[PDB]
Amino acid sequence: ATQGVFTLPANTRFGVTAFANSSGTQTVNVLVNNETAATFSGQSTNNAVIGTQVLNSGSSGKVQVQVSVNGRPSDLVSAQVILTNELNFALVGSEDGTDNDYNDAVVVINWPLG
Amino acid sequence: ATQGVFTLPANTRFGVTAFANSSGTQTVNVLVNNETAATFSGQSTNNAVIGTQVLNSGSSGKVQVQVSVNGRPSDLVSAQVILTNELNFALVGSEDGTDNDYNDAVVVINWPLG
Amino acid sequence: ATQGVFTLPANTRFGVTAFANSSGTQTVNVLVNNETAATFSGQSTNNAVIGTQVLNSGSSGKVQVQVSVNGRPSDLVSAQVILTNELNFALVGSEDGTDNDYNDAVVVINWPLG
Amino acid sequence: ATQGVFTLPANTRFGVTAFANSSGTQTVNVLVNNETAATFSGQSTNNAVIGTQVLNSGSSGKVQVQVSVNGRPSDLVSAQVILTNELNFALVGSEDGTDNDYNDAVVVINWPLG
Ligand SMILES: C[C@@H]1O[C@@H](O)[C@@H](O)[C@H](O)[C@@H]1O
Ligand SMILES: C[C@@H]1O[C@@H](O)[C@@H](O)[C@H](O)[C@@H]1O
Ligand SMILES: C[C@@H]1O[C@@H](O)[C@@H](O)[C@H](O)[C@@H]1O
Ligand SMILES: C[C@@H]1O[C@@H](O)[C@@H](O)[C@H](O)[C@@H]1O
Ligand SMILES: [Ca+2]
Ligand SMILES: [Ca+2]
Ligand SMILES: [Ca+2]
Ligand SMILES: [Ca+2]
Ligand SMILES: [Ca+2]
Ligand SMILES: [Ca+2]
Ligand SMILES: [Ca+2]
Ligand SMILES: [Ca+2]
Repeated sequence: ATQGVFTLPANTRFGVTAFANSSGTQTVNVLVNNETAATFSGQSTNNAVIGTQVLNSGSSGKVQVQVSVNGRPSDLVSAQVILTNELNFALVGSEDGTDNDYNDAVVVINWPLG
Repeated sequence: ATQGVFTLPANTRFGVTAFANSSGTQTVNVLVNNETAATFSGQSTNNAVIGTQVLNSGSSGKVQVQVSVNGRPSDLVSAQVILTNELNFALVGSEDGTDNDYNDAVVVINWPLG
Repeated sequence: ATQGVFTLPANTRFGVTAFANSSGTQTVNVLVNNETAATFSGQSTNNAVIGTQVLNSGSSGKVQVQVSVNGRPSDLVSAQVILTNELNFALVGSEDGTDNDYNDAVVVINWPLG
Repeated sequence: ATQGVFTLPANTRFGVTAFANSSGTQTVNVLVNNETAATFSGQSTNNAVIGTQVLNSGSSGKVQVQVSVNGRPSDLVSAQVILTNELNFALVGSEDGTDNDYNDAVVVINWPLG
């Protein structure tokens, strides 16, 4: 199944934050309406924040997260959760190796803001 | 129901990260086994990452998030989600006012790390 | 925070299914647009299905689950989860007593159908 | 990532319930410790409950959901959610065709019971 793709309400600000947990340098690309809107890159085995940004979901509301390590695409796992019918989280884990911890880059998208 | 309380794996590192979306200054406390282990604070209406920290869940694994604004506890909402039977997120929203957006402080706990 | 209230896409059919795990008879009301659209009742300590139906979210998309036992509303917990950006679950637990298992009536809403 | 595999607490009763939404007859097998413990089959485009049963997670706690149509495995998507640190749902969708509604068989596992 496709992972790392989310439909947000149109024309809405959202937060995106990425964390790293791997020996490999993580590259996280965030695409809005199929065009790169943010790219984060860093290396940590201690959950360091490697980027945070506020983006607009645009007319389509389509947001996609991709993760790679030195050009090799990581396998993704994702879901969306909504609390009290108001607070949205789109969550992504990724695996760059063999241990299947899926934390090598972790990406959290949240909306609405403000 | 009780909200903002999670049973983590014992003795395990976790990340805790807080975001602010309110006119009021947020104060987020993270309790491990009922003692304060981290405190974050800030004021943003654009999802500022007012704190992020790596903590250990301790012998009991009990982790609790509390949020206050203007010296008054915020109402909390929370859930935990597990992806691919391994990757965990404990999610908290909080409301300091009347609009019930529940994003005034948002807290994400993630494990495993490394 | 309010629980058991979900905004579905408008005019979209959904499944609703209730399970019982309690000494007491559970009465589950499912509201669409703030009117009762279905009512299920039964008693089980073995997770019996006490009702299942297809309903339409209608023009507002507003769906609410209420649970009563022994003449009083049960305390509710809920969340929505979306898998592969396609499959939606709105999930409700409820507590009629003191043990806080929150399974006394469990309600699962899923969409889309067909 | 692997989907449809969950680790439950050992020696614990859980509910498993399957719904169908497809022109094809769905076959759902629920494995506990790698042995089939329940099987449901049926065709519906109206979210019929093609089966619901109480199982025991046994010594291993390992529960796997498999979905097929006439022996051809469907593609799975899954996650687990925990409400109020107590109430657990393991969720599975499946896709037997090309439209990616992922509702062709939907399986919900819930615990605790009673
Ligand atoms: C230090 C290790 O680095 C890579 O091998 C990751 O895939 C592992 O999960 C671990 O983080
Ligand atoms: C700017 C406003 O500040 C407080 O009133 C919050 O409770 C509102 O949600 C909004 O963020
Ligand atoms: C058999 C018992 O019945 C009621 O007391 C429920 O609140 C309990 O959770 C348990 O199901
Ligand atoms: C009626 C159709 O039957 C199969 O083609 C399913 O894959 C479709 O999702 C739809 O349910
Ligand atoms: Ca890894
Ligand atoms: Ca890792
Ligand atoms: Ca607010
Ligand atoms: Ca706010
Ligand atoms: Ca109870
Ligand atoms: Ca009960
Ligand atoms: Ca399908
Ligand atoms: Ca279908």
